[PDB]
Amino acid sequence: SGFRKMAFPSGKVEGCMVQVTCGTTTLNGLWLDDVVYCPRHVICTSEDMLNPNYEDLLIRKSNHNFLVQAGNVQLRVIGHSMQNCVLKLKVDTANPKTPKYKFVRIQPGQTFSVLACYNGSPSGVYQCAMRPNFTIKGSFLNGSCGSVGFNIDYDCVSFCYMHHMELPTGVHAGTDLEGNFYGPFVDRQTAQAAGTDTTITVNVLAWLYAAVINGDRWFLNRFTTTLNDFNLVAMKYNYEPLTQDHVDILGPLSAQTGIAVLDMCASLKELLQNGMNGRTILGSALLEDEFTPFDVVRQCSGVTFQ
Amino acid sequence: SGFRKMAFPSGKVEGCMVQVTCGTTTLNGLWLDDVVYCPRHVICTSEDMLNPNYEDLLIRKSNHNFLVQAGNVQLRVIGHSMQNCVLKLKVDTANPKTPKYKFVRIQPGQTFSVLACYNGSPSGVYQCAMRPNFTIKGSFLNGSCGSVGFNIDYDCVSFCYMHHMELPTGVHAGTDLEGNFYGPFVDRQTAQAAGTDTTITVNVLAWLYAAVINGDRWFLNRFTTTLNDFNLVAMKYNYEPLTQDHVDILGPLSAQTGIAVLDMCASLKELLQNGMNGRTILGSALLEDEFTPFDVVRQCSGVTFQ
Ligand SMILES: FC(F)(F)c1cc(-c2ccncc2)[nH]n1
Ligand SMILES: [Cl-]
Ligand code: NA
Ligand code: NA
Repeated sequence: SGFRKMAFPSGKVEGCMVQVTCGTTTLNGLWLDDVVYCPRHVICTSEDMLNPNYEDLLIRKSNHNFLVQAGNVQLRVIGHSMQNCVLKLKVDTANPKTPKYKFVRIQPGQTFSVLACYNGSPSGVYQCAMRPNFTIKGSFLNGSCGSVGFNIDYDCVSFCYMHHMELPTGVHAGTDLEGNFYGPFVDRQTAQAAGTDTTITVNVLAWLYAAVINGDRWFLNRFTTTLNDFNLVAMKYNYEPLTQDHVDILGPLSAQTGIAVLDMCASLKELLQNGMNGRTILGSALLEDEFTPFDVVRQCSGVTFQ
Repeated sequence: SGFRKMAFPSGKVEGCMVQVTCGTTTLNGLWLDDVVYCPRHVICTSEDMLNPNYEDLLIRKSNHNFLVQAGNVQLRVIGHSMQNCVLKLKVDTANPKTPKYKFVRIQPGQTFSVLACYNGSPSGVYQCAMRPNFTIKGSFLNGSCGSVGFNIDYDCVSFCYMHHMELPTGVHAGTDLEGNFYGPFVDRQTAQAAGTDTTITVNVLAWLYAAVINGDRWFLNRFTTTLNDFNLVAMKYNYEPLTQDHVDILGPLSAQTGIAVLDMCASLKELLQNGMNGRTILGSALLEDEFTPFDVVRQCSGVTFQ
């Protein structure tokens, strides 16, 4: 029993973290096969950041301008190029610890583990969701750029996030490993803001199912509803629309717990309209939306990643 | 910015997890140098649950009764001995992945990371705290016994918990790595129940300091309190006593934020009286008690956001 915000074991990714220095700027890089990936803004001075021309800034750099340290061992950079907003540093040795991996771009609502890193050295791991407004509510300090986010699907590490910047509200923005930003953000020191966020409805439902599985049942009721009725309520309370595909995905959990999705939706409707009346669910006084249906199934079944 | 429940990177512990089988029972072992540590109750049978005599059960075992699998590899058991409630299996291979490590017994309120494992293979990582009633609120399924809790200071892993059992309330009990149980529990299936749990006051205070460091001041007030009046109030809310040790411990956070410890105590008293009135603190609608003063300093900036 029990249900905790759980990250993937981070060992396979720790073996890929390196330190990248260019001029006075040090940040983190991801070392896979013979390439080190890091944010292209590593080449900018402070005034460069105000309005960077990245191709122009890069041509002035030689390979020896990029100092890369894997542990206490230096790596020899033998080539460099840009792909969208990530710099690719070709090195002279393949990473002997390279895991089985893919680069994948995730959808808002999906979760991933972040390996927070400083000076190429992993410092912590935590679980995040890509918010509907394409930010993440991370925890990062200066020096954390180039830290990465990932899932493990069977034995393959799926890399989905590289950290680039913090927005004025304290939430965070970055790219996939092909350098495409999540959200309408640019890697430049200019005025940028998180858009208004919404709650991930299918994840809240998944977490209610997790609650029921763990004996927390007070919010269940006799009522059911319809998609169109419930989605009217969701829109009123700034919840994402629930689609038929979400209902299908929650299917397993509906049959296991005996609570149909629209039955559970009636529970969520009543919670949104009346609150919790002093009670908690899985130890929380707010409705939690950073567990996907797959997260709930996996934690409540013990899937492993050796 | 940001503030998240953050675990240590697990890789150094992942490289130590093995599977231990005895009879029909399989669970996890921790492989360090040439010793594998696991719960002694792996040698119990179905009729041994209530009043096992471990000394009598163990004397009947030979080294080849213990099967230890590390990855795809059988390790050879060349010796065994029992220390309190843990079994130490001597094996014919030192673990080449053994980190710098030590064994530390922790006090209630301390936090640590848990690497949940099944069949010797890691499933997930999360953060826990040793409750005042000597249980932990974990996420553990059948087969998770032998999973460990740890901190990582510099590059050194301090092992502080090994999981032995789940109590009827769904919380968890276990030992240090010397096999001594936390709290009054025993590795028997006789009726035992956790004491009434209380809130870790010094940790709530730490987390309020984290909220100020990250720029939130809404809950402060113009008042202060004596230590004794605070404790008289807080105990009525099932909060642990705050000692002068705790006040001393909070000195650094107090100095960083400019809020005297006893002034922060006055804020907490008011929060217990008023609730949050629809507001949140670091994203929670409840007061969080599983961040220590040491945790806050490690995760937060050294510069307060005024
Ligand atoms: F044997 C049972 F009854 F199937 C079983 C035991 C556990 C468990 C849960 C958490 N920690 C340790 C063990 N789950 N289920
Ligand atoms: Cl109805
Ligand atoms: Na219902
Ligand atoms: Na293993």
